[PDB]
Amino acid sequence: SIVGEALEYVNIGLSHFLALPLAQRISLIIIIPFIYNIVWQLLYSLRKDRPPLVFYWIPWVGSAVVYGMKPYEFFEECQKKYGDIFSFVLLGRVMTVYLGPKGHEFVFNAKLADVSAEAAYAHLTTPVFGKGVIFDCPNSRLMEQKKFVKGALTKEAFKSYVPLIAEEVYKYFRDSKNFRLNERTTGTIDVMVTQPEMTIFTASRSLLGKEMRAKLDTDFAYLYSDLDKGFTPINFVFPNLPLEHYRKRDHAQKAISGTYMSLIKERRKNNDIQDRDLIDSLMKNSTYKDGVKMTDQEIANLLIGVLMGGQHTSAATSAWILLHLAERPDVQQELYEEQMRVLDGGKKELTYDLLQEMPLLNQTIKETLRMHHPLHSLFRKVMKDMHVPNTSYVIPAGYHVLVSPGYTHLRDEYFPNAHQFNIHRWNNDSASSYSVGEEVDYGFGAISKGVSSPYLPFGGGRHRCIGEHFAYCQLGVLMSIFIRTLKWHYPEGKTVPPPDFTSMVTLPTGPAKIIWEKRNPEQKIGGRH
Ligand code: HEM
Ligand SMILES: OC(Cn1cncn1)(Cn1cncn1)c1ccc(F)cc1F
Repeated sequence: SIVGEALEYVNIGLSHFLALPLAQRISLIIIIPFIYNIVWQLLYSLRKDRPPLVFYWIPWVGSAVVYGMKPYEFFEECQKKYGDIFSFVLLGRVMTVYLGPKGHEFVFNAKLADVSAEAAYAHLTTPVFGKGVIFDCPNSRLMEQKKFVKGALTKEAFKSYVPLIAEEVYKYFRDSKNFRLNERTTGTIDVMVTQPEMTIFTASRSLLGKEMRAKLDTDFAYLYSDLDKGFTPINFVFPNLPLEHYRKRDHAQKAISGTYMSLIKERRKNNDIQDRDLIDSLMKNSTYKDGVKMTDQEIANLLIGVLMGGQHTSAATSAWILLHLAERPDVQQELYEEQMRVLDGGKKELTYDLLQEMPLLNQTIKETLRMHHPLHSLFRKVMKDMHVPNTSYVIPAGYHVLVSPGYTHLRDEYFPNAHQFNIHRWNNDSASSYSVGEEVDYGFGAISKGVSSPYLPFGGGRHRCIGEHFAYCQLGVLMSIFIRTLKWHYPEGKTVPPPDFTSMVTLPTGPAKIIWEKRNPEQKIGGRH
């Protein structure tokens, strides 16, 4: 009974492996992990304390390509094959998707000890925004940061923001090359050019104030563009690569936060701290409950993240509203009549209160946010093994969970004829959102305890959006003026473009052009320029 010879031949075999030709070795260096990956998956399917895992050929890469380009189609296919809970490999990570309202609850309402947002996002956000805020801090700090920000987002603030936002829109109609309404009565625009510009101008003016708005008229504006490039999904895997893209980003964050700190210190020196904007508010109101004060650097960094986030969600959304209305002159017509009745033929000046009496306008935003959730996927890193209720499934620590309310937004089960733009599905239901029951406070105010609504444009739970009322205010003023001022339509043969899912926000694939026309050719916008 000699197996000793077999053991000798193991060693010999190893020895002959090392002396294979470099061509053969390389081949095996490709072959063996390829093979091994496939046997591992088939073995994984045998487990039943794990959700089904989408099969994939290329190791590490996983389903990144199909998920990257068409996430909702990927989700529908996996849903038919596996049901609502399923996993897939994504550039080194395992993602567990839980679709539908039950998925909303499972992730948005997950215990603080179970999952972590900042563990998923810090590598992306922190380089762009700066240190010490949002995801570069414990959740408890984020909770209070949101409370600080919310303090400049009150109804009284909105009343003062509306005339400011209105001024910026009219100034843009007057002075932008894309319009020049005093010189031209019709023209073609790329909505992906005009809306990011209109969004930053209106949000800067209202949230940051006149000084910071004034800066955007100069070469300074280029830094925001640079900083914008740091906010892409590439940084989700490659956050720091010694290339120019990453230096301009880093330089921008320093440069922009430098500018904000400069204003903060100037105001404090001159005792010029009032109730004008978000800067005044954070200067007066940014002490944590343990007594630690946010630094001027942290305040500036928080300003960047808040403005940047709201920039991309809002610009994408106003772009979609215009693009959907471009093929619906019936809806423009209906929106226009509401403007005439509420504002008395346009003789009343637009106020925040009058905005609230424009349900069809507000429903149009609501419906656009249904068909185009700006964030198609939201992530959490799983910090300890989670048991999926009413299943035998366990999501181990190290996995990521992925929730997608935008997907449910497009399901016929919850929204009949979901792929049809219909603002009237929200008749007598024009609120941006609301809790249909019990509430809870995570540190930034009472919000809905349940997150099982099939409509969740602003998420839910501790990470829930706090910019929703600002977004409706901004989008409301913007669309109210667009409607009263212009009609618009598609170039012949053009229709609503498909989403570009490959960016951080699900903006339309551009260029996406519409043709505008003045409702009143002779109308003039006053002021100097
Ligand atoms: C159409 C407009 C917007 C939509 C649809 C939207 C959507 C969302 C969603 C879904 C989340 C939750 C993310 C998650 O659960 O992982 C969120 C969080 C947040 N958003 Fe918004 N947002 C919008 C505009 C804004 C604006 C205008 C601001 C600021 C002025 C803003 C600031 C924030 C903040 C501070 C959070 C908290 C992030 C966290 O706690 O993890 N958003 N938003
Ligand atoms: O939630 C975001 C970050 N994010 C998550 N997936 C993709 N981007 C986006 N966002 C949501 N509303 C507005 N922006 C965010 C949250 C807070 C924030 F300050 C910035 C920021 F980008």
